[PDB]
Amino acid sequence: VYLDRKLLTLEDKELGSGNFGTVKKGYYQMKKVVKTVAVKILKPALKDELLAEANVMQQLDNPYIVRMIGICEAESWMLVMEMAELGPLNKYLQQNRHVKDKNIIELVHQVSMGMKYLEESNFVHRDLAARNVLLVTQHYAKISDFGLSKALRADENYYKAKWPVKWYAPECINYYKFSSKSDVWSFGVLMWEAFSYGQKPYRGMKGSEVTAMLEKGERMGCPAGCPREMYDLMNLCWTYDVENRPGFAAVELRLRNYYYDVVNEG
Amino acid sequence: VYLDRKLLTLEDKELGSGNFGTVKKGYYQMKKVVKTVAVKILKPALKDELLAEANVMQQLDNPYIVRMIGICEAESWMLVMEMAELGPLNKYLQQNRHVKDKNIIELVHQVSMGMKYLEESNFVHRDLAARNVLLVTQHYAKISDFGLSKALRADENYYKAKWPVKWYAPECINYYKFSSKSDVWSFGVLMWEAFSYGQKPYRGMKGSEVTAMLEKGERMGCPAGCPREMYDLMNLCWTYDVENRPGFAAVELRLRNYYYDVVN
Ligand SMILES: Cc1n[nH]c2cc(Nc3nc(NC4CC4)c4occc4n3)ccc12
Ligand SMILES: Cc1n[nH]c2cc(Nc3nc(NC4CC4)c4occc4n3)ccc12
Repeated sequence: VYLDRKLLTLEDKELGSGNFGTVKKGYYQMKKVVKTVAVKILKPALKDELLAEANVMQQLDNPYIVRMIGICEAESWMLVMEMAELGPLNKYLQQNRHVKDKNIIELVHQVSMGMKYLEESNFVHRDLAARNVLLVTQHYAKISDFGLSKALRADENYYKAKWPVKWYAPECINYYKFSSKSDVWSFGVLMWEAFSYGQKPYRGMKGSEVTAMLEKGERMGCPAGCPREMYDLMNLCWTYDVENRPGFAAVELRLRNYYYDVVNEG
Repeated sequence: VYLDRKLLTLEDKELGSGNFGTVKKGYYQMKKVVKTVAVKILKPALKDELLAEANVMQQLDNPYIVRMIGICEAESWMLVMEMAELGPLNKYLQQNRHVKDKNIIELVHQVSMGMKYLEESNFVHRDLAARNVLLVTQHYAKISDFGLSKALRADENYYKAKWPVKWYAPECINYYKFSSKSDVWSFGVLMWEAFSYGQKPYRGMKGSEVTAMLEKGERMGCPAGCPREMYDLMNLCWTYDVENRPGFAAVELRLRNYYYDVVN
């Protein structure tokens, strides 16, 4: 997967930014056509981190997960990925509030599908948020940003450790253990964010304030006009006890079963 | 607006046809000379359908837009326009592969100027394609077939709905929202055809196949010998998100500057 710089064509304008560098829009002269590509460009460990993300990606093959097109060594380092034409879900739901509840369920259910694959493949996302969910169409979501993501060992159930504490489960805070159940906590916080329309979780609260709230059995409320059955599920995602918290299999099922009704019985 | 049939002389051979009727070539006793005219002749609602086309035309005065001379209520209804001596760009370019890159740029830049006028006047062409661009000279093009064109209200940015999918933008296919931004998508499809020398876009594919190809982030490739910068510009037109897509002012500004350099 070492792409040819002659085929790649960049848009001299960014759609991303970060410690890594800039993410510019591009066009890659594919098999017979031209595929629009998102391209992470390195401005060290930044090259090891980008080779990590490139490895976590090359393995994962799922519709609801950003597919990678390949690496491209040229004037700089290029991580070539399948472009999500509409952008990050938090910034998209802020701008478009006419996005009906049904459209929102369909999108979070697509995240629960991609996450269920990540679970089955033995991968921890570790940064699963509204920001890191990008849109192909208004009705097609892909899970992005695999920089904190970790491939698990065959005999291992969890990983043991920058600090997205608002998306983090209590065992990540307290004991640094991350598993697919910790991503189920993040998914809860992500599900909240969408129904809120990109409103930031635990608005104004500091990291320890969030930790203290969750230890008191306190949770974020039901965003305005969110279907009760979705808030029901958020709190289920938000179970303090890791052993009793559902897996993505059971979460995606609850989203699938709800959606199946919603479209037909509504 | 109401032409004397005493001044209108019609030929036998047609320049086109449709459900509307025939497009006979004609001559019109004008000022002190004779103007060559293209005449749309009805074969019901089609009358108020062709009156809609005559109305869009009456309002538009720009060199790169097929001027209307007037109407004629004689044998059958006649819509009298200014003759495009060489005809449709696709057929012209299919039948002329000697036409150089500098020549095609100049013609698509001319389409882009007439389109910048139309955008500024708050009209949506809705049928922009190589076939609806007619050549007056191998160096003077005109936007025609204002059949699908609509005139937006002073407060609306778009229009909400024959259906040339292969030219339509995704927001049109999905939600039926035509605007000058949707005409930029079609403009990009026009720009492709012209460098393809009249080759039909997305050959063999059905409407849904095209739609699926677009959502997959795939676009038509670079036609053979097409200046890279003109291919870079098609992809700009071919922006999925309408908000991030260039307008006609932005499209003309890129063609004007390229051509400014290319000729000089
Ligand atoms: C309006 C707007 N802002 N940003 C955008 C980013 C995109 N598309 C996109 N962006 C990536 N990286 C960027 C940091 C997000 C991607 O990475 C993998 C796929 C992918 N697709 C589209 C629109 C916007
Ligand atoms: C060789 C050849 N074939 N067709 C031609 C059409 C023209 N000129 C023309 N044609 C119109 N309508 C035609 C259906 C396209 C026009 O409508 C308004 C103006 C106008 N000027 C010239 C040559 C040819």
